[PDB]
Amino acid sequence: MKSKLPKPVQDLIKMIFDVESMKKAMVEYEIDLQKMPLGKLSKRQIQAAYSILSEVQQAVSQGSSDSQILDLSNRFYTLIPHDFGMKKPPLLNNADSVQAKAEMLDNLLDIEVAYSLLRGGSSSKDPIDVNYEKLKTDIKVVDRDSEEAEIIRKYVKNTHANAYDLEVIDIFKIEREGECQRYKPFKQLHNRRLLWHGSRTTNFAGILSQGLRIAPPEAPVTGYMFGKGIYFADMVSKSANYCHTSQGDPIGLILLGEVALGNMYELKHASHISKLPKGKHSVKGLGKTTPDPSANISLDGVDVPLGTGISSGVNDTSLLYNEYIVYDIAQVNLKYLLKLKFNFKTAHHH
Ligand SMILES: C[C@@H](NC(=O)CCc1nc(=O)c2ccccc2[nH]1)c1ccc(-n2ccnc2)cc1
Repeated sequence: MKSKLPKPVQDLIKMIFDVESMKKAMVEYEIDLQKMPLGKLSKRQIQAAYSILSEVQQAVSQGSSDSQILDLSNRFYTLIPHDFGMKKPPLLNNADSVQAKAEMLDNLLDIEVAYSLLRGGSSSKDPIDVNYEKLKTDIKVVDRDSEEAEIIRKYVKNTHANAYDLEVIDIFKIEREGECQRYKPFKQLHNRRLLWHGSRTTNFAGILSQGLRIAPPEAPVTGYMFGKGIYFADMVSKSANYCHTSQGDPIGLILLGEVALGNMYELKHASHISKLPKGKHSVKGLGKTTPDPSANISLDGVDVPLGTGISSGVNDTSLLYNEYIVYDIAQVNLKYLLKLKFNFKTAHHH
């Protein structure tokens, strides 16, 4: 039986469950696919590797010796086998190294979730329908001529301004099973905004299945600029840089989420939050650029900051764009999924 899902929904299913994309992501990370094939990735393995990174982070902090640190570095590579060819395995002895390996584990985790989902279960059904249902998400195509489509394109167009233009191909209205009920206690909080979240295409089967998640306790808290939360932006330029597109594959996926921010703890610099101050429900990283606040609109009771980029007054800040971080997964209600085309082209700075 052939699926009766619209072709954009079917094409999305194939895109996010694509096994060759999962293998390609691991090769770019230089993981040894012979010692550690796709099907041997596990949650405990990845958690064990995070803990080693936390131990490395504390070895630098406590002035550990070279032998101490090298043995930890080798434990990581025994757990997650890499193939560096001629090259020596990089030593995990600095905050930069552990931050790169932390980000790789973040992405390897969503690949494990996707591949497990794809191989779990059972026929007579179209496999595209079978795998749609595994996502436990209602996925609808938004009409290109609707007003919500026009607002979403305006949000993309206004908040983008580095060597590429963005083209919205498809807009999906999404509803993760159970997420609305989980979000309800926070629908009452004030300061709810519609924000961007970009990620690699290999993460979206996990994102739809399990929602946006917080890094686990084993992960190094110094791996995350503002601590272990869920990160959003108010400008598509910031989020789109996480889509991991290229000349060979110029199509990415990006989310629009309703985020209940409440009272924002405003920071200009990194802070490894493990608990918010009393009275604060979120963090706002202040950027030098902000969408023009006189152009805000309200789409279904949620503020949508689609103003064109203007300068904020903020000085001595390390961020070009605003960032919003919440530390409770229930503060997020995913609303739209966009398939974006990256049209790469240079243009000099005026
Ligand atoms: C640090 C944080 N990094 C990201 O979420 C990367 C994508 C991203 N997209 C944006 O649009 C964005 C907009 C603005 C700022 C940052 C932004 N980062 C994080 C959160 C959770 C985990 N984690 C690990 C295991 N389980 C969950 C990993 C990383």
